[PDB]
Amino acid sequence: VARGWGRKCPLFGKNKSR
Repeated sequence: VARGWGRKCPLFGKNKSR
């Protein structure tokens, strides 16, 4: 999930960061 994850930890948003 990003809508509730990347919003807080974007620089660490595995979705994209990883």
